[PDB]
Amino acid sequence: SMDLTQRLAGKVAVITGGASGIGLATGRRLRAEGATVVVGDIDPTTGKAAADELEGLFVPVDVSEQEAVDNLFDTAASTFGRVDIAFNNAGISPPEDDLIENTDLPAWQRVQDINLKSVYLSCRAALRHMVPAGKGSIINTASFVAVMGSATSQISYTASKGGVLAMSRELGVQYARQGIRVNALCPGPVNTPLLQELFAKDPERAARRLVHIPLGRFAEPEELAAAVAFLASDDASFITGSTFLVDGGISSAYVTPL
Amino acid sequence: TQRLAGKVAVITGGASGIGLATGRRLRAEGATVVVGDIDPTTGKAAADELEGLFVPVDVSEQEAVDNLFDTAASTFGRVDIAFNNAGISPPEDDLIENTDLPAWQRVQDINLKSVYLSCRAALRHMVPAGKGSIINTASFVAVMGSATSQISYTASKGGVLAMSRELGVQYARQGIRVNALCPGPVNTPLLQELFAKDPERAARRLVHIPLGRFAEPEELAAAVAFLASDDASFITGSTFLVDGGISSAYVTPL
Amino acid sequence: SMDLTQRLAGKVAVITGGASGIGLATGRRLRAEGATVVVGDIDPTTGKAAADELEGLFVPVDVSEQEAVDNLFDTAASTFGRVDIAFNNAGISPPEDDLIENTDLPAWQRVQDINLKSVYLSCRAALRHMVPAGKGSIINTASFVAVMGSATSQISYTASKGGVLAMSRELGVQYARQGIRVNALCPGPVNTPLLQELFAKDPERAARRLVHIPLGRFAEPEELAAAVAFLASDDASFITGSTFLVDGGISSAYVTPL
Amino acid sequence: QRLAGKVAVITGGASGIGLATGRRLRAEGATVVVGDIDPTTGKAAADELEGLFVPVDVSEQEAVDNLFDTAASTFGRVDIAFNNAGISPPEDDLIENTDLPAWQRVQDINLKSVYLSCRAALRHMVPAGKGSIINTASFVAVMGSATSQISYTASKGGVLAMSRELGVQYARQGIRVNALCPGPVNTPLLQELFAKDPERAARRLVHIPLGRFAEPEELAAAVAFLASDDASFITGSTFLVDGGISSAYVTPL
Ligand SMILES: NC(=O)c1ccc[n+]([C@@H]2O[C@H](COP(=O)([O-])OP(=O)(O)OC[C@H]3O[C@@H](n4cnc5c(N)ncnc54)[C@H](O)[C@@H]3O)[C@@H](O)[C@H]2O)c1
Ligand SMILES: NC(=O)c1ccc[n+]([C@@H]2O[C@H](COP(=O)([O-])OP(=O)(O)OC[C@H]3O[C@@H](n4cnc5c(N)ncnc54)[C@H](O)[C@@H]3O)[C@@H](O)[C@H]2O)c1
Ligand SMILES: NC(=O)c1ccc[n+]([C@@H]2O[C@H](COP(=O)([O-])OP(=O)(O)OC[C@H]3O[C@@H](n4cnc5c(N)ncnc54)[C@H](O)[C@@H]3O)[C@@H](O)[C@H]2O)c1
Ligand SMILES: NC(=O)c1ccc[n+]([C@@H]2O[C@H](COP(=O)([O-])OP(=O)(O)OC[C@H]3O[C@@H](n4cnc5c(N)ncnc54)[C@H](O)[C@@H]3O)[C@@H](O)[C@H]2O)c1
Ligand SMILES: [Mg+2]
Ligand SMILES: [Mg+2]
Ligand SMILES: [Mg+2]
Ligand SMILES: [Mg+2]
Ligand SMILES: [Zn+2]
Ligand SMILES: [Zn+2]
Repeated sequence: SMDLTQRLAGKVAVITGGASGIGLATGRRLRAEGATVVVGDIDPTTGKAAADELEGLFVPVDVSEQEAVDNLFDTAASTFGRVDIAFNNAGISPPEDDLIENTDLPAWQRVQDINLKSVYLSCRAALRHMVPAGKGSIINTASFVAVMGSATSQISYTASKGGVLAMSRELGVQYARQGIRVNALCPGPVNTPLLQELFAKDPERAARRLVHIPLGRFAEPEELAAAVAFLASDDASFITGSTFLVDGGISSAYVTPL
Repeated sequence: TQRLAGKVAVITGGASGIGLATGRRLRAEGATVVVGDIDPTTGKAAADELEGLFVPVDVSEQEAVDNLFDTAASTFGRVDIAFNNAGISPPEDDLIENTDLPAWQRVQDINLKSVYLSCRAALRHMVPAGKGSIINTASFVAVMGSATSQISYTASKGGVLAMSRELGVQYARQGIRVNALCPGPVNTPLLQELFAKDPERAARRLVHIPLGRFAEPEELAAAVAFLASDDASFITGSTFLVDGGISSAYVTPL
Repeated sequence: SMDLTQRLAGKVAVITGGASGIGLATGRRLRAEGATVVVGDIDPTTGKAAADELEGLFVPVDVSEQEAVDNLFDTAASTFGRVDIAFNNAGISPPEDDLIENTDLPAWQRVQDINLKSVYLSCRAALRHMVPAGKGSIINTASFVAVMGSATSQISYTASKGGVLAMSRELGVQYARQGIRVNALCPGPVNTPLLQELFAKDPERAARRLVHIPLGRFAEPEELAAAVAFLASDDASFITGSTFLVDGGISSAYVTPL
Repeated sequence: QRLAGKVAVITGGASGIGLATGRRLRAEGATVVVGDIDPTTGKAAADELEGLFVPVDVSEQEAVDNLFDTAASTFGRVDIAFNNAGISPPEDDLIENTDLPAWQRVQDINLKSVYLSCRAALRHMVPAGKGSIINTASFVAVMGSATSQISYTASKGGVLAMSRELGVQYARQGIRVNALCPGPVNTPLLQELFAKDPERAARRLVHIPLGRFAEPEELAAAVAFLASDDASFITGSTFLVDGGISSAYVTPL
């Protein structure tokens, strides 16, 4: 009776950072549930390729720029008449952003611009279309580091995601009687081919992290995709302002199982 | 369709409210539902509607909880999903000043002991299978306190939350996820009528709910289907709040 | 001009489980700040010894019994005039309560009786005195395990402390306009001479726990005593319903420092 | 005597919570360095506390470094840092009505400032092998509101997350880092305003179990606790002093 293949039928979803990682996994999952996907990404090559795969739309965007972000959402609304879903997901974690002791202001500010400012811009743009429409679901990518701190610190990254979480929560409360939901996706660490190789080459480094993850592994991007589809859908109609942790138990755990 | 195709789900308190709505939703995704309930009349009717199995149970008794899961497993071969959901909120459990020991203990027996029994029995079956999803019904009151207190109820749900979290951590490498469903207040035809005849009482609660309304049982059912499924494969030990923004809000929108 | 040796001058404090551990350390600290301490404990030998050291009063009590708990607080109020502070701290962690697979009902229920029912009884009794007096500060001992789960589980203990936390929070909210504050003390693991010897002999068992504690050690009971003195005092006048974590950073930490 | 001899740097120390905290730390024996943007009120606060005023814009790296370097060269060390400077300007409001200059200004003064202040404080505390840092976040880092100041809220969420991480990171170097999260704080201005507009007051107070805003002295008491050895097993804390706000559904009458 319940077919998930039409859960997002006819819904227009904008995804930033959509050409890779959880952004691309999410694009595939929303498309599989019937959504029309607008891929916004800084890379025109991988961006075009993603949109082609999803039978969707590519708009090039630097999410740290107000004009680019407005253009993304405005192009989406002009093309399809509406924006139903916004997955405000673009973010970076560059090597120059590290321990507070060795992280200088250019690194600090660049990460804020691309990770926190971008979410302010993206929410403002999405709301410009969603509010007069009387409906919408916004998912902002924060992180489990918005709730849990680490000795292996990337200090501007951590602050930016804390900012994303608190802003997401407030927006969710603010717009809760205007037909809109806003939620913060807080992923645990996410697996990549590069990490899989690195962890195999350095078991000590891997174990230093895995000992704090009850499930004993990083997330696959498809697992985050499943959560965004849930939040984007009417299955999450009573969920707004959420600290939506998909972290394999990290935030819940003291001593982990063997 | 068929996110839960072939899966066997045991639901306690499955004959009413969230339990019943969840039964319907899991069935719609392909699950076989075993309805465990103290009420044989509504229990049989729910199982008949879901094309499932009704099994009498008193969730406060070890023999009965063990028989519920044993019967589900012997009948269908396995228990994939346990929604340990049965609970009460009797009027004799109220403000701590007026709440006496019989009421205190009855609520602990039915709401907290029951989840220990149900998880112990579910795990007996799930651990050798190497897979399972357990959803325990706590409450948003495990996270938020209220002046309109039912004190044993609140303590029991805090206990459910903490135990759920720990079981989730403990079994995370044995293929079994454990999560605490924490609903906000749930709507009923009765509450809908009461709130209409008494807008002051309604407002006193609704002013703390951003969405401005109680949940529908179907909305909790949607969350349990998510948690029961592989869509939540990286979610365990969760304080899974489905509360319309209650735990997140200071000043609410008009 | 701030002298803490007078912060609780004349205040009457009832401490359950006052003969040992955190309870005893807290008695010393409250007394050092000028309080009159009523030591409620099941053990008359250590109970009397504590009250003698604290220049206070020992009152025998089984905190799992309504009559005994009512007698403890009624005796404190009759003997010293009032109950200003209640530190509802008595609790047990017996070995028969362990992993859920191996934990039978008598152990389950015994821990619920002594750890959770006891806090209901103790709060109900303290409030009988504090409400008419229009003032009071109640501190209930929960645990960091009310917030964080462990694979090394004592399942009834954990449930009991989750129950204590939620009840404390609700009581704190409920009585916030009646001159009373109620807060949950949530200690991390606390050190003992026994534990220090056990960890020295068994570095493996030790590191399995310490790797999740940013401070790198268990708490000393005096550190919890200092938190209770704060919560009992007017220095915590705007703190009620708190999940008051004194846990060396456990609930906050992913990867810990070396 | 709890803070006898300890040197405490307080940004925003010339008014509000910063000033109340200066008085409390002094009353426990601390030496207070008042870092503030206004020299006249700054010197006034320092003179009262028998401390030292250092002029500083906490959004400037060179000025923040000078603040902590001057504290260390004058009194030998920095034992306590209360990184408390922040603003809540009206230009920062609902997200629909908040432009980029307003957004960025609040991030600069509220969040960047805490990164700069922590970097400088830690640089001094690490050699000493001891120190206690208290960063002022807010209860809005934990609870959202429809009456939104969106950059402020974001900045304070950032302050909380960064405080938590630093507290974890430095926990085995004898340093503690904690986030003070105050509820709404009373002022004479607010007090008169809530009298003239009781409907406005009621809209907020119905979410506060204690039924009032905090007095700055109450926050000062919490900072003194965190600054002291009484909080030696507390680090990385979301230290809520919010009258029960983050804990409450239906509030008492
Ligand atoms: N361990 C993790 O990967 C992890 C964990 C938790 C949260 N997150 C967050 O999830 C989001 C994506 O994670 P991911 O693993 O998929 O990373 P990813 O590198 O695989 O994807 C990031 C995408 O964003 C694009 N992008 C980068 N800068 C951009 C800019 N200015 N404008 C527009 N697009 C830009 C990139 O081209 C890239 O396609 C990030 O916000 C990340 O911080 C990641
Ligand atoms: N506002 C809410 O309804 C709300 C909010 C949060 C959490 N919860 C919790 O959700 C769960 C379900 O709530 P609901 O409103 O749907 O309840 P409900 O009263 O509508 O139906 C629950 C079922 O539990 C059955 N039951 C009662 N005692 C039993 C026992 N000893 N053994 C076996 N079955 C028994 C009842 O016969 C009934 O069919 C409960 O645990 C509740 O505490 C409810
Ligand atoms: N690692 C830890 O020690 C730790 C951590 C977090 C929370 N806690 C909790 O802190 C509280 C105190 O812990 P502790 O380590 O200081 O205990 P303790 O064993 O060192 O002291 C025991 C005291 O409690 C008394 N007691 C036991 N049962 C009693 C009963 N029915 N009635 C009256 N008194 C009774 C004992 O006789 C004694 O007076 C407990 O509730 C504990 O669960 C402990
Ligand atoms: N309701 C509240 O007041 C409340 C609640 C929670 C958190 N907070 C936060 O507590 C902290 C202090 O609050 P307050 O009420 O005492 O504010 P306040 O306005 O009374 O004091 C702020 C001080 O900081 C100074 N200052 C401003 N900008 C500066 C700059 N660039 N560089 C150096 N100094 C500067 C000011 O001169 C002033 O003395 C702030 O961070 C605030 O956001 C306030
Ligand atoms: Mg990176
Ligand atoms: Mg009821
Ligand atoms: Mg023990
Ligand atoms: Mg302002
Ligand atoms: Zn850990
Ligand atoms: Zn509220």
